[PDB]
Amino acid sequence: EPCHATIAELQAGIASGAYSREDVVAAHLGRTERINPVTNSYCELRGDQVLAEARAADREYGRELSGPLDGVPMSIKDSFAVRGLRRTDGLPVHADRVADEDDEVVARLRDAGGLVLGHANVPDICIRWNTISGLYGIARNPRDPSRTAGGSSGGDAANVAAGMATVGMGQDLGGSIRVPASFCGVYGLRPGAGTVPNLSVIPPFPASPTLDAMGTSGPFARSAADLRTMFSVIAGAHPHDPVSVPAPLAGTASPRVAVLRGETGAVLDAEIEARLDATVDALRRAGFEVAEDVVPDLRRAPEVWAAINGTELINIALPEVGAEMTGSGRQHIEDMFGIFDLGLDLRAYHAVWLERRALQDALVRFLEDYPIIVAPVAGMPAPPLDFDHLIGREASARLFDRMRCVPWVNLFGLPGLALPNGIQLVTRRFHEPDLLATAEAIEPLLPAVEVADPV
Amino acid sequence: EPCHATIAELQAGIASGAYSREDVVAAHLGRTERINPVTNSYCELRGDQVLAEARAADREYGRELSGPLDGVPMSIKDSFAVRGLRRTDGLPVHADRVADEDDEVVARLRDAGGLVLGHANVPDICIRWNTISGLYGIARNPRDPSRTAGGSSGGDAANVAAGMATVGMGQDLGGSIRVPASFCGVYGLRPGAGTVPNLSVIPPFPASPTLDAMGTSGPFARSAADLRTMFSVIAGAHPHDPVSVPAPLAGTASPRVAVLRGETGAVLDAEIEARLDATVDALRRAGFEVAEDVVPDLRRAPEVWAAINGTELINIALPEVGAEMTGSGRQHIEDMFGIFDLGLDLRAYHAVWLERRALQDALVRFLEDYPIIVAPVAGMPAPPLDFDHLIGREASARLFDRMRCVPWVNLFGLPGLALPNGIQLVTRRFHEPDLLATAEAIEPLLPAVEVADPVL
Amino acid sequence: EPCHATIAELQAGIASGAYSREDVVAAHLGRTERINPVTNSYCELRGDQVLAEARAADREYGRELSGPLDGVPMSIKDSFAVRGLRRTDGLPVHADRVADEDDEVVARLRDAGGLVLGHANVPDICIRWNTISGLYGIARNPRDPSRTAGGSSGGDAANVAAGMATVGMGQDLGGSIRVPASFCGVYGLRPGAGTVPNLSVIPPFPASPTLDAMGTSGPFARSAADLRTMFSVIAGAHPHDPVSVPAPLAGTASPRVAVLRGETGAVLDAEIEARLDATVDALRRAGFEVAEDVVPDLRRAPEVWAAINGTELINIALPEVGAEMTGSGRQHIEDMFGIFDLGLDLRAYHAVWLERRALQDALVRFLEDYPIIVAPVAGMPAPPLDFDHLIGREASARLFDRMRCVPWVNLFGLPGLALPNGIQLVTRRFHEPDLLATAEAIEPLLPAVEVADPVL
Amino acid sequence: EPCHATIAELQAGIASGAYSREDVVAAHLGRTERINPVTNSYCELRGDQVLAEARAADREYGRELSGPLDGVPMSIKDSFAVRGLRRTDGLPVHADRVADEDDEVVARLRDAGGLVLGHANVPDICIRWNTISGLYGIARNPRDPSRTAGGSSGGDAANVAAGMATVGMGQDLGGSIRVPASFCGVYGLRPGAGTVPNLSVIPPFPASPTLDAMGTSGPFARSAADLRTMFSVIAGAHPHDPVSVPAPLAGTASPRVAVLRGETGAVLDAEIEARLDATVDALRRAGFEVAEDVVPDLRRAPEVWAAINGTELINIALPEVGAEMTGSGRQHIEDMFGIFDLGLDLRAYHAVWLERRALQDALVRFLEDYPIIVAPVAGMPAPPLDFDHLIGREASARLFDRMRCVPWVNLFGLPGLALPNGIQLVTRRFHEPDLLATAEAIEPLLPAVEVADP
Repeated sequence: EPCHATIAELQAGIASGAYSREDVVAAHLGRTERINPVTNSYCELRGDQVLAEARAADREYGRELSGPLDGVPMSIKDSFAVRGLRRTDGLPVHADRVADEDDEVVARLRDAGGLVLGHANVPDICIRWNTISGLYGIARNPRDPSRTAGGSSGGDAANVAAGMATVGMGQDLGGSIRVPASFCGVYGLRPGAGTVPNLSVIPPFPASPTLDAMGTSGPFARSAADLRTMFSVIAGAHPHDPVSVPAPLAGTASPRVAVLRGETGAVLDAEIEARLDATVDALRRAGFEVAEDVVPDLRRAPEVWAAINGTELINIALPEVGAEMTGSGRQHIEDMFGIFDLGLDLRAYHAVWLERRALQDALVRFLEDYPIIVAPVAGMPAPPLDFDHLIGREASARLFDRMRCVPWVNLFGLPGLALPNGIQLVTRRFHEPDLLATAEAIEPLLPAVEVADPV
Repeated sequence: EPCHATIAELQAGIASGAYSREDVVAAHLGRTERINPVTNSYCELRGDQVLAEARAADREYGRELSGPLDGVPMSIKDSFAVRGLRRTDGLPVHADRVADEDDEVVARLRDAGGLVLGHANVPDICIRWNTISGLYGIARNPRDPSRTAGGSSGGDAANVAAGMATVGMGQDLGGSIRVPASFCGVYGLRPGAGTVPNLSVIPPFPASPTLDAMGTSGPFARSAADLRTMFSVIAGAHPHDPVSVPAPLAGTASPRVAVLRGETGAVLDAEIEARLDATVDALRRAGFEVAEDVVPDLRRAPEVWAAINGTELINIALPEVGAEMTGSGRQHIEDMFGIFDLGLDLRAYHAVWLERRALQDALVRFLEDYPIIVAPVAGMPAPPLDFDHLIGREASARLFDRMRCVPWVNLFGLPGLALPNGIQLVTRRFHEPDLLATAEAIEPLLPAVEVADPVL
Repeated sequence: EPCHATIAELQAGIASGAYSREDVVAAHLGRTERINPVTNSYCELRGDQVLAEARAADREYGRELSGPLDGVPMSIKDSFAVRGLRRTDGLPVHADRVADEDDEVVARLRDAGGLVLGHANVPDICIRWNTISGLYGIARNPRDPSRTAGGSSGGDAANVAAGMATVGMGQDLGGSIRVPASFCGVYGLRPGAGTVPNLSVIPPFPASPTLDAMGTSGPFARSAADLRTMFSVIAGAHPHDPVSVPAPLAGTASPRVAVLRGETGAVLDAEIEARLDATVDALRRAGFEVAEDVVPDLRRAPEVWAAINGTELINIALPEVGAEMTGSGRQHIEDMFGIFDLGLDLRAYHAVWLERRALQDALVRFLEDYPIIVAPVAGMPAPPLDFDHLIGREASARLFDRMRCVPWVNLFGLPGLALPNGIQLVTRRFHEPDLLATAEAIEPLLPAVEVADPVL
Repeated sequence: EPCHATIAELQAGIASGAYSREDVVAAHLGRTERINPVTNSYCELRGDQVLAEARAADREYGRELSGPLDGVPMSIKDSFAVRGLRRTDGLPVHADRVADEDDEVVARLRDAGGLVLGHANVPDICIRWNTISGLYGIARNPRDPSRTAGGSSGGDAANVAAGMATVGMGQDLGGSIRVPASFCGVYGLRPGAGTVPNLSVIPPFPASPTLDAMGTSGPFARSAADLRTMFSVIAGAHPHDPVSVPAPLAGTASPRVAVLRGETGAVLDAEIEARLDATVDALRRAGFEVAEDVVPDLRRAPEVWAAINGTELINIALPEVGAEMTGSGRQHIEDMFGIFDLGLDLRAYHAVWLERRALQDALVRFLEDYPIIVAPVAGMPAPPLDFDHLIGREASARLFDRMRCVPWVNLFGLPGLALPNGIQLVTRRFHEPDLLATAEAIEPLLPAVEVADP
């Protein structure tokens, strides 16, 4: 069916009169009546409204294809404002926070053919690795509903995984896109800093300089060419976003490759060690000069990130948001990031911030000779829903130890492409195409993605 | 005469055979010997070295030109590592700290035929608007040695203004290129963020997010054309500079201009206001749309720049190298930046950065309608030498208010081109070109730039 | 030379037999001949007559001097009736309006031996800070004819500064003595209310209750003693002036000085503030106690003055004399005073007068603590001749802000002595003697007054 | 008999052991108990407080005299502030407005040994020629209580006339101390502009320029001698009053006198004109050059005064305090001052102010040739209490014209000494000593002042 079809695929059907947009959405909406009570991936769905857009587009254009995403149903995170939906951020206090405007990224997609089905579920403050929300509920991995969907953007990945949407939209401050990706088996792109505009009406978090360097907005999809498509739509610099850069995207024709096992001090299972090792061969098969043992030690990088973020979460964020937050996540943050809390003294914040530049200054010189880095995302296969429910410290720390390959990409404002095998690809800033290109080469060689069935 | 000549006039006569690179280098080294006793603008001079470089390159390329800056003597701030020149930072402790390698920028310039005449004087921590070092002393204005040369890059500007260098190189965290240039009556360009890379062998400052966001390296010149030649060379991106962005330099067709006066809360001298009016008129005659009373309220902007930088300086930097710096310099920082000092509580430092973004958002939106802002730099002619000497907090606030059109360009990582009249054109990032274009267009209509000899 | 001499030196010369009174007059008229073509500071000259008068005196009194002001050539503002000289008010309409009788102040000065060289150029309604008349044209600063001579009494100031008169006489409703003196680099004393009588035969004003409060007549000079001598003659009360009070003049012992900077909202240039700092330091050296950050908040006082004067100019005066005044002058009033125009509703105007008494009752209380206020007159050195030429409302507002230290002295009926540096001393009513003494003390320690020749 | 005693008489008795300050105060206080129900002159009293003060002085100095006002009971108008005594202004709204401080005048008086017996009733904004307040009600003449004790400072006149106070203080914007004085048959001095400071803790009227120009504070007494004593204490400049001028008070050797009958356009009864004539003859008997038909035409003067004051009252004042005022007094102002109201055009208000200067310039010149002016105050003996009660415009115009002799003195900021006869002596500013001296010379010749007992 369409729900299991690529963007171009479902587009060709519309073209050939096979299926109308009205069909494509409605089919998706019906599947969502069936599957979503299980996954809990969508929180607010605009079925009546979206169907109107399906009809009208079907009317005016018909077999005509409007934009690259004409007739493409999409899953939009709660964090990206959509008109007629709510920027709840998972909090009961913000239930009637109706959105009057669409963030530029959203507007960008709808301009190319939106068919935005509904708002995907997120954690309480979008700062968790499990999509557990006080308001909506708990996202359940369609693969194994006992397991976790993902961190922040998990709802989106659930909607893409469970065929309830062709593509989805997420953000990656702290692996908040690449992690949920690996867990749902979907494709996930965190764009680099400067490629995608972030212009939020009602915004999650403030516009700290940390999310300006470490946080980005990215797509979810079940094909590499789906990903490339959604990227090309949202990509582009906007004057109103100062973090947006008027810089052309780039690509190296001869990308030498490198693998990062333990340079971030992570504790990875032989499951994902094998998946990584698998991905490596595919590359060299596709004429990629992959190398090992050549990556400089970035053991501190996750920690630097942990400290910067953690410090602000505890000292600045929580003393307001802890009131309406889930005590699950409150205690998660306290337990997880409480170690690296640099305290209220700024001399320490400055200190850790300067080490970042130390590491980074090194990383950028490396990527000149090793532009692409294959590496483990989760370091853990999809954990249970209870993985972080009121777990103790040491326990909280041990998780961080495993998920230690996720954050370094955020810290250094690097583009991180998550393959469905739960391995990622990371490159130089503005070289985001290089990842999409190389991920098109491993798409054939590696296992193909299939829609999930909570049947 | 070489010392009074543009980069073009030099390259012409080198090719015509009427002068040589050696003759140029020697002419300058002569004048340096006369004027530099007064100005104290040059701290270290690699005479013999550069002289032989000209004879070498005189021999190799002869009447042909190596590239853009062939036969162009240059003044380079002490903050830029040049091979064999000390990186003093103004401090006597670093008097025998020599630089093994050229800085990226220095290489680029030298590669284009640039002959480094010598190092230029700087303030003690490169954090002052008056170039007074405990190692090399005070640098004086060639135009009036009674007045200040400016800070921090006040040596280079004085050098350029006094025909001791055709061009110069500086940095601009505060008004650290534009102010000296304005005071010394020369051109100066603060690039925006990303356009010019900083790869320092021995760093002037920590790679703070402050420096990343608010600090750039730029040229000094006597001609708008010579500015661009220098911006041309130094511009470009290096992968090893993370801040350096690989974006094409941009230009706008018939850009609108917005006159800014008090929208930052600045106290302007009538003269500097008169020059603003004169520049607005020349723009209008040069066929620009210039509007007044359009700029939003950016009065917190200079303030937020003072809080970020002031908190850091007082609490972080000064406790470190505070004992090795001039007492005048230490007190300045304490006097001026004391009121803005947010304290050690991180929660307040975070807040002001958030206020930056509120302001930045506003301005970036406005700059789409009015892409270029014409603004005063210092709002006062070069003050006397004692202008920042143990003045006290109250007086320090008053000076701050006079310099409130300088800090906002840095806070929003924007390019600023300082005309020799002390008037600045400011535009959006990566649009550095259309400041060079506007400054060239207005150049014939505004007063001319001439070299100054204090001794004669 | 007589033209550079003080009263004492002139009088001494006359007594010693070094020179005659006719010698002194003739010299001045000689200089006038050369310089007045440039300055345009004397509108009508009584040269033949004055020489007869000085000849006569030489006959009667010879080497014996029978006046404090005997042998002293004097410039007089057109606003003051001199017999046989026209009371034009700068207007062409009143060009043939001749005076039968001398005003009280004129008579007093003449009876003290003073010799009137001639009348001095004035603005059109005597209501401008630039001396531009439709009848007589513009008066230019002798020190730089590219610059304005000053407001209302710019002629008199210009004459005294160029040695075309030893002494001059003017009036001050705005800054109309102090502004000219500061601009022209001479001494000027605005007497407080009641000390000097106003008996005008052909009045330039209508004896508004405002002129009664805020307008006084006073001397120009090149020395503090010369200011003293002049004040001594004109001072004293007349029955026929109701605003005149029969009160003794007074002088406190070891008076205290408070420094006024931005307490009125003035936008001060860096040189004026520097000069302020100089006058403070001179005072402190001469044993005066000077305090800073002590003056109450008088920011509304300039604006209350503007409202009262502006409401009346625009709604009462300008309608009667609108077509006869220059357009430049008319538009200056409309542009600047248009902001503070309260319209014709009496209820508004009444209130603004009550706001005065509120501010006044604070100042009078503070003056008991700190009797003398040192403050800038104008925030700027003499502006260009075009400073008020059709500048528009926005620029006129900016200018008003620069001159916010001049109008408050008038609003409160207070004496103000303008030093040649453009720094003023202000005191309590009837304490003019304290100003004269304080000025004399700092006179040696501040730059000296010299006469000026634009021609040579 | 202290209640009928001059400052010097009771200064003798204290110092003779004849009485004590306490006796005098208690005496005055006692008499007050009886007479005050008739007069309704005193609104607030401070008997415990003042007696305490008298005792203290008795114990301190005893037969020694502290100051020129030691042992003198005094009535202070509500407009002036006494500590603890309330500043009602006749308005009930301010019935619980208590003063933490005394006004400088009161301070000076008290510091001279004076004993403030209490505050005196006043009209609703001190802007009426009959002393009727919303709080304390109507005030009645001690001589004939069918007739008013007019003016703003009507109580203080009553109190001094009635024996309930040796001395009193009032304020004169219109004839507001001279009129009472004349109606209640006692001396009343209106100082000229600059002589006596007006420093008010809670102000009666705005600090308007018109108050500065035409408003002064002055004493009531039954002796020309006690007037001088008073004025000598309250007189003198204060830095905190910008209107007070540090000018020495002046006197003339031989002053010429000019009689002002109808030059202000006044309508004068035969009684008042004969008193003028009597005063004129007394002056001549005292050796004064007195001249007639000399005074210039000051018929616009009373008119200009009403224009300025009136235009303000209606447009500025009344709208502010309208509802809290007695509808009698509200209407009085509208009735009388309505004709003179120039409206809200400043150009008109500006015009009459210029006119004042012209007139003023003329009078100041005249006052050189003829320093003193002898004139009527009211030109009507003490009217019935109903004179200003809803009488309407046309009738109010008639009243105005009778009093046309009183307001001009204020317009030109001139001193006016009202003799007990209802005749006044006006002179130049700062020449208040000349008035006091002429008064003292005429006192023997003209009729004597006796204390009234309703």
